[PDB]
Amino acid sequence: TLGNTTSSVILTNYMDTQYYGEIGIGTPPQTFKVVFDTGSSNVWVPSSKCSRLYTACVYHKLFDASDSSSYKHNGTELTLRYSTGTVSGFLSQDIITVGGITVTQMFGEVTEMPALPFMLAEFDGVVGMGFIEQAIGRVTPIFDNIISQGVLKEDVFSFYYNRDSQSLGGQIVLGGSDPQHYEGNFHYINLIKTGVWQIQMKGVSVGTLLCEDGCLALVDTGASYISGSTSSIEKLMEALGAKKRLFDYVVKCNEGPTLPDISFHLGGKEYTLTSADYVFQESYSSKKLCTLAIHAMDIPPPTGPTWALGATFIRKFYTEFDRRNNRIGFALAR
Ligand SMILES: *[C@@H]1O[C@H](CO)[C@@H](O)[C@H](O)[C@H]1NC(C)=O
Repeated sequence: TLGNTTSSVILTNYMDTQYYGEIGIGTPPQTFKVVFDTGSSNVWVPSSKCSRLYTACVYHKLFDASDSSSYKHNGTELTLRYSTGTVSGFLSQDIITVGGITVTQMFGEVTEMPALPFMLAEFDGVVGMGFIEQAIGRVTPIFDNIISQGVLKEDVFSFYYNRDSQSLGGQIVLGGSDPQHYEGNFHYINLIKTGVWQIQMKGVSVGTLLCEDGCLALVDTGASYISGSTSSIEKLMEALGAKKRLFDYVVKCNEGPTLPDISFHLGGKEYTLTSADYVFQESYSSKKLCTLAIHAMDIPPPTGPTWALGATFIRKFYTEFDRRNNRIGFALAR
């Protein structure tokens, strides 16, 4: 079942690492800054029931069930595990607005929210855009719920991530794509399987050094960076002349623009990033260090080992997520 509505969510670009939009939960709406994340499937926001001893709950918007006349209790415990951290809490049901679409949605009220990393979040919560199969507690994801309404023109959603300074930080179209933010044709790659926004990758090139037998690529709107496995990144970085630090790889800022192209071989086409697309050029000095927007992340089975194509990739390539045809479309962003 399909309608005729298309709907956009305006996103704020925080330091090229966090892309978030506004959603409203409850009656009247309590507003939250949320990351729309294709790598997970649960909605959560911090709870008023979160102990103030969690400092992250002091520094973020808290959902207060006691102020919502449309709240429906459930209370089942849930733990959501991400790459960079974990949240715990319980399930609740309420009205959620996103792009002027209202859905009754089960979501997590988070009562346990670690200061690292959640103090470093501009956003309050997460809206998972993954499939029900990856949803913790088998809770229906928000998009599946929007699909049930039969209002969207297509069973698709699209991401645009900008660079950044008083302009559009990003955009999610629910029900289509926006031609004003892409050019040329979409080139589609089918998913490995329905359930995960993951596709076959045929190779990674520096300047084909890596993934020469084929590997996996998670198209992850909630990942800031392009990530590969530890040994894959170690080899990638050796070729770039980049040195390892605790959380990132750095190159000396001067040698930044001279860094080779990195190409990802997806569904026939070759998706190339220049150094400008993956280096945080904050200086041109030899005596300063510059961070690369490519990280090591060992994603566990059964999803892993896999590469993750995050904001670094999506900035260059406007991404359409097709649920009806179980594929991902890429076009040149503008
Ligand atoms: C929570 O939701 C599940 C599944 O919809 C349901 O079976 C259960 O009874 C609910 N629990 C409470 C306490 O509302």
